[PDB]
Amino acid sequence: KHPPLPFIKDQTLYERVFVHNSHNERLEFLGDSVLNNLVTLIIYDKFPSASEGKLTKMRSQLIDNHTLTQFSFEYGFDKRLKTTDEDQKVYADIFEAYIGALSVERGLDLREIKDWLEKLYAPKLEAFKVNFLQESVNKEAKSELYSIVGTASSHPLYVVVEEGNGSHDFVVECRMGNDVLGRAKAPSQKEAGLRAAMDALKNRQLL
Amino acid sequence: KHPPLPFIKDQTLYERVFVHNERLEFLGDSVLNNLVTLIIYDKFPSASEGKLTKMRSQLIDNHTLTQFSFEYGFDKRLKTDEDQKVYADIFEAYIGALSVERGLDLREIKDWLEKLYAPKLEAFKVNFLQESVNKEAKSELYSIVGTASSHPLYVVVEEGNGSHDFVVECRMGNDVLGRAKAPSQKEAGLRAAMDALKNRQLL
Repeated sequence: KHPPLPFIKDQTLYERVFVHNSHNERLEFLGDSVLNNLVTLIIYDKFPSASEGKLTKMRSQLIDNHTLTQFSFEYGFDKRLKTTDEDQKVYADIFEAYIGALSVERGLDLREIKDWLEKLYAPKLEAFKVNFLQESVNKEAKSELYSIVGTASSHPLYVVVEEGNGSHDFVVECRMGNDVLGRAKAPSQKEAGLRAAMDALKNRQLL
Repeated sequence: KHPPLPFIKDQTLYERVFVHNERLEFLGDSVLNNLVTLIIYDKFPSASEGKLTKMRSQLIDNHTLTQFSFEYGFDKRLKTDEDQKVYADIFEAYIGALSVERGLDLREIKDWLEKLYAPKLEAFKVNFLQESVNKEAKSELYSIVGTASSHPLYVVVEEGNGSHDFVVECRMGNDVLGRAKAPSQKEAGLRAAMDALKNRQLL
């Protein structure tokens, strides 16, 4: 994996992590914690415009077994792991223990680790900056929304409420007669107009 | 950017994936499983059946499923909150809805899916799926067993100026700790230390 793997010098420690009050379980516990705090800092800093809800989803996606297993094979943990076979949520639990080792081997410092993770996650975060920080696209929503609730009698209008490209404020309201089915903000009036329809379709009711 | 979310015209079929969904995730799962197979088959024409099984397995697991479900705001079309098997399964029901509404002609979701997977498929074709790279190995191996007074030596045991390729052993004492072959003498030497490091028995 393109960032260099931070090293465990102490043999007795490395072996706590790859031998297989009883055995190492405190490193799984410390690693988990360090890994979830570190990842929290990194995303919070990189995505200032994301809600707490999106941050919570981003974090669960990068601390979970799929991605931690992916890291573990790109560092060949299946090979370091002195075992016997392959679900099997294990490799993520090794990886948590491992981070738990780097952390103790440094006196519980963690800046040296935050930096490695800040690189280890770069491709995953640029993936999210493109497709997840943002909302969606849907150049179609106004007619899609019209085909649920629109005739010639009463069809939905999209009335701008705050206007002007001055320092940025374009917000439009999608109203069907008297009720504001959805409101959204975008740098332009049509982008906001479509997004106002997109928010409305998130709530399909009339059967 | 990722492609937008195809539309579901039929209200009640929309509700059969979001307000409740059985039998659409059945159809959704096999559909999705196969279109991803076709896709990766075209884009990795040398990948053996073992790599293809792994590639399909990652592209279809709940993790990436659930994040397609999160990037299209499935959390918000859904009316218990929170991996997540469940969001993965609403996503399968969705692909199934898409299919029914178009009479099980799947060619036009393959195109969507190809757009939708275009990022991750480049990542796999980069040169690795689950592979290591060269390292900083000579020095970290040195840190375990090495003094200036006695330390390991990376001796060339065959040479490869274009014709064949280098193999170098990592010798210390009487014992060779690790050997490797790689296009370079550096790359072989580093990998030969990585091999010795994957086995820190003692010595």
